[PDB]
Amino acid sequence: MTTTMKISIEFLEPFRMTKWQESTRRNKNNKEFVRGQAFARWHRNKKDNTKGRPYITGTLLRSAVIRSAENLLTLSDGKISEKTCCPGKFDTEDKDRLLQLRQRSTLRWTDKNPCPDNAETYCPFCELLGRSGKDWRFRIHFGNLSLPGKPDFDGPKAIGSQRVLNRVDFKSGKAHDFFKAYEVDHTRFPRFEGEITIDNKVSAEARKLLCDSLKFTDRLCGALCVIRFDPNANLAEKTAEQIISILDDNKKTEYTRLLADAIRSLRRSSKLVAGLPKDHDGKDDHYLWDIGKKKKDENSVTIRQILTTSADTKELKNAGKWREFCEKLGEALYLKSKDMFHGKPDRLEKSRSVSIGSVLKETVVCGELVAKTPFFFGAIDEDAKQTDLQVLLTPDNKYRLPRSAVRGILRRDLQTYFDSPCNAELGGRPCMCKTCRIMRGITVMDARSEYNAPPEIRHRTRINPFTGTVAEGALFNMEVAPEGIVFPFQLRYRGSEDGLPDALKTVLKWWAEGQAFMSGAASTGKGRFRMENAKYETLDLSDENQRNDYLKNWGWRDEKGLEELKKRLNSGLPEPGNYRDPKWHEINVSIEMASPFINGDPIRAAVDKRGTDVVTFVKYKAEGEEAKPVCAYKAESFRGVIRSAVARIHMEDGVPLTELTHSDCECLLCQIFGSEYEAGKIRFEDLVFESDPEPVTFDHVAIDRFTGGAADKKKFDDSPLPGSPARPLMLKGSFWIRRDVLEDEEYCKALGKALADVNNGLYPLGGKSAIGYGQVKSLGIKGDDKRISRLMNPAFDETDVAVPEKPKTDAEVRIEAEKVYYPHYFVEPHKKVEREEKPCGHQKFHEGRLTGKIRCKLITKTPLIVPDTSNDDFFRPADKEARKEKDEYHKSYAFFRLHKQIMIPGSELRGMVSSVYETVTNSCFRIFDETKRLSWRVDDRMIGKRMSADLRPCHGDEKRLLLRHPKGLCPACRLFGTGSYKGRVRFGFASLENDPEWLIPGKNPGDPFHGGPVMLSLLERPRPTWSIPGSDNKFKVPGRKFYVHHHAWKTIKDGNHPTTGKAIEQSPNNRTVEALAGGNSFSFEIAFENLKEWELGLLIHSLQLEKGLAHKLGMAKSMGFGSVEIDVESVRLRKDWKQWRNGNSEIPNWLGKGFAKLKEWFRDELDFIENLKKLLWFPEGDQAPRVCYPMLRKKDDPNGNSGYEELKDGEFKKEDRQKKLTTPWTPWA
RNA sequence: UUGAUGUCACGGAACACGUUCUUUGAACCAAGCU
RNA sequence: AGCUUGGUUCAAAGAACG
Ligand SMILES: [Zn+2]
Ligand SMILES: [Zn+2]
Ligand SMILES: [Zn+2]
Ligand SMILES: [Zn+2]
Repeated sequence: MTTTMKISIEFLEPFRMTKWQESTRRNKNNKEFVRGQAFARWHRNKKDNTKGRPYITGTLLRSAVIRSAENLLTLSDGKISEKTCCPGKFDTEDKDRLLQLRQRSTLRWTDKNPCPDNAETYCPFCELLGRSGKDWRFRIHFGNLSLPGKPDFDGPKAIGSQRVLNRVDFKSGKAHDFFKAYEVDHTRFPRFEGEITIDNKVSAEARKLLCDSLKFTDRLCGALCVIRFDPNANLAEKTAEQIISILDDNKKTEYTRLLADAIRSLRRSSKLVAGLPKDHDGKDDHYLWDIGKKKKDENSVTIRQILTTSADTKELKNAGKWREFCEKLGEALYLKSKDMFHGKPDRLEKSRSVSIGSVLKETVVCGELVAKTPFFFGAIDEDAKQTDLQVLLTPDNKYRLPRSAVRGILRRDLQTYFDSPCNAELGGRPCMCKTCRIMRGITVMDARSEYNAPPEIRHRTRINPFTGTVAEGALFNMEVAPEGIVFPFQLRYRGSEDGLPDALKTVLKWWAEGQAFMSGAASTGKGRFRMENAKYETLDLSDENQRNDYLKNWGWRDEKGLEELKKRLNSGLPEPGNYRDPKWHEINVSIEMASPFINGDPIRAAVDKRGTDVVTFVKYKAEGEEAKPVCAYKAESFRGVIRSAVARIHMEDGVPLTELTHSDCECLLCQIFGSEYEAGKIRFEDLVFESDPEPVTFDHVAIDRFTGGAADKKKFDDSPLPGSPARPLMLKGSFWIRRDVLEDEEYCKALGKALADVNNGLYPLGGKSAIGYGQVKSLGIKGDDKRISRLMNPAFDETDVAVPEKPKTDAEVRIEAEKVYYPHYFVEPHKKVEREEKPCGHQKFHEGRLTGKIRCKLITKTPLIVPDTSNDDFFRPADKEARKEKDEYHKSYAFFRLHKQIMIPGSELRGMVSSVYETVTNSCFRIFDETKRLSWRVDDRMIGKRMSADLRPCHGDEKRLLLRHPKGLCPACRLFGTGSYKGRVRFGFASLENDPEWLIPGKNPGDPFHGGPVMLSLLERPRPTWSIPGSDNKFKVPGRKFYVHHHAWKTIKDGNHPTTGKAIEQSPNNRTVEALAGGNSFSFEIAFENLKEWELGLLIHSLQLEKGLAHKLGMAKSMGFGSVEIDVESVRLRKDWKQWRNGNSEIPNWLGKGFAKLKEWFRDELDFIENLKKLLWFPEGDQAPRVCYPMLRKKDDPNGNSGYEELKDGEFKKEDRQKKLTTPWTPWA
């Protein structure tokens, strides 16, 4: 009597499943339950077992069929086959106890009254509705749909992952609230099966109505569908426990966070395990990758060997399997590192019936959404915790572009067109505003990418404005999808008006011009797509012929029918009636930097082959399916520097300098850059370099103030991008500014003043600007006709005032031609170190302080050695490969050059000037290896205990930055900075003003830009036991080691030893260098800011000395090398953002103010000043003091001078050694 | 695994807000031993 | 008392969210 119809619904996109509900909570008052009534249900065994399987109720399929029937009946005027249909009853007002009621209006196709209840006959629509006049057999019964075969799964997480969906405010730009739903991918569970039992009494017209309605229902359970009718993951955890043991067995545990983040960095990197940084030699002993070897213990295997074995486990050879290994392994190491809203409907009564436009055109726009920038789509996994900001991925690990986001962006874009937001709330009858009306005829197909590589991790920090450094707890990372990912776009509009609505045409035209800001993190230039290859064709559903094959083809919704429909679509997009300009304008930036640049990324260097401590940031492009790296300045960093430039200028208001909470603020910074509640109107993109600049490595060593030698464990390097005045690094990007800001006169001035400051070199880009990195030569914003760019036109009053002459030197040194002087002496510091006064922050430009640039002219007196240690094999007479990997070859070096230009690194000049500044102001030994324990054949006390606590480095022990040392910061820690406080002076690279003059003529006469080698004597580390004669408590640290000036380099140039006079021989322990002669002129520029009157004076007095002194620079200082002179050429002071002025006339006041502080500091107890002056005293006239180190024994010195064995018991015995080493130019004879 | 004369949930952008940055001369002569 | 011979440092201190 009843026939069963086989129906299978297949989902074309991920569908949504409501979560399991208890029968108690399945009531009508459950907001979460009723919200999920349109979603698939999860059948779960009752008590405590989430094991079960999903299903779709037949009631949901029935209601979806009813809607299609109304739409089909409206399109046919109710004339199905040959008989009419009434509008239906839709009342059931007997009790109204039925979840739930129909809020939307019912479509009206006829004015006839509904069929009377209990009538002997019913129209086809009433037969479909199930109206009736165990005998209650359904006229048409819809059975539930289940997975084929009724499988069983562990729980809802086995099939789908819960996702959070938010509602973003239109004006604020930030989300009011959110709701979560299970998303079950259609690629794993595409098809459902069910039954529709039809009684034999059902009319053929009702059967035709049911079949047509089934072929019309295109969306069920939140997805586009077509209804038809007729031991495994344990490897990554065993490796994790092995690593934690190996780290534990070797102490460590501080590298786990770097190892967790670096191993996870190998997620894309099955082939990257083979290429790892390795040690400084080729020995293969890395401080991170070779932790567990422990001097060749059989039970010990290094972390490198652990991963190499994992790289070839016979199952991780697949890319996907390997990727989940690193994620699981990295996420496991991370855990060890740490350890050690549902809108509701309203029960409104009988819904009004509306005779909507029976024309009902159908429009399909097919295209590709192409990522012009990196994008970011939400979706934080509640299990994964090694990343703070994750991206939405499919279970296949493909990048997903949800229709929930695309629906929201179209809704947001439609509102901007109309200039009217939509204030309708969730619940009640549908909103009838222009935006909601267009969005109810819109269908957007959910999309995924063919590209499958893992996301990049970007590390973002919040900088403390006052301290100039990273704030406490401001390090966080995010997953970023690459540029160039193309998503297949499917837009489908259905409405009465022919073609797309007028607003929809413009928003699609906005998107076509690369102005689709689809994803989140838009402030940092993430999520700008362009709709490409758009096509469209309208379908007239009212036409019987066109509507008939529409049902037969299932609307061409499935992948089989799309290409057939795609042939009909014509290329392009309809021209909007009244096109409106998009609300965002693109400003093209062009920055030029005449210095090296580094935008740091520690994790990428932990995995890089070069092994450098710091490397520059690189992003990836989705070049098809394989990603390619590219060096770029981070958009997050560029926004941060530009935001800082604006904020430090402005005092809004009365008179904080834009450093407020911004909780309830109407701030120039808040409403240009955005707040936590007020998403900004400026969108910075990544900045990329014009050419392909290959990174270079620069070695850095922190010298000890006491021993003058390298401080242990503080030898480092980094791989910045090379730049210079010969080859500036042209950085080219964009930022997007909204209409309401670019048309605002004050914002153009606020941005223009800041961009002028950046133009004036006031804001270096990236990190390590203290040593001359990322100095901006210029900055052009040549988009944006006039407006902002008009303020980037500085005027410098170039009144030619000569810089004051250097004062004559008071220092008097008497040198005898028959004595021999020790190569170095110690300037004993004053007992008082002025630790006051809690230095000024970097958050403003304080009144009274001075900011500007000091142009200096350094000149060499003795030959100068500044080596390029990147190539210690420079001077080798061919046969290079013969001693490669020998580990004992003679080391050779060339002078530092950047892009084939002789230069002095700012780090070199910075320490050389810093050392003199520290002694002049009696500051602490900024670098001092305190932990070293002296042995006298052993001390019971540390070396740092010898000196006073005042001389101790200031860093040594939110408010920890200024509370780290109770006493505070010494004068040179204020100026040159600490780890916790950023320095106020930046030392640029010094460039050779003229063609070089070399100490030794070059081997090839053709090239005058290279010099010959000079072989130095052996250079050995300093012995503090000589300075501190014994373990006696009386003996203390003598003071700052300084190397006197002398001409022992003349003996070395001839090849003779400085002391014995015997010719030096090549050995595996002495160096060969290229040294400039005397007379080479270098210009370098010192940028400072917020300098006091005296600090700028002491700096000048430290930079330029008195007439008759000199500086010591480079290596071989004890051999008379690297005597240099600095003359301050010009002082330019930043009066304001637009006007700069000269201080060439104000120089003598700075020197006077500086010395007055010296007199106040020490009250004419300045013996260290004169002692330093004697040490700095260059030998004037014809006098040639003989300076050298004693030999071990007198018999080893052909000149007859005694040796260390004789001196050790002679005049330098035990108690005359401290006094004879702290007195400059005292001879040991 | 749902009831049935009423399901706009394609009715809802995981959105907004953060500079991998701060400091550090590639430098350096007297001990080691029974 | 016995004569002469030897390279060192290769990252560190922080920040891992308000
Ligand atoms: Zn009827
Ligand atoms: Zn609305
Ligand atoms: Zn503000
Ligand atoms: Zn200090």
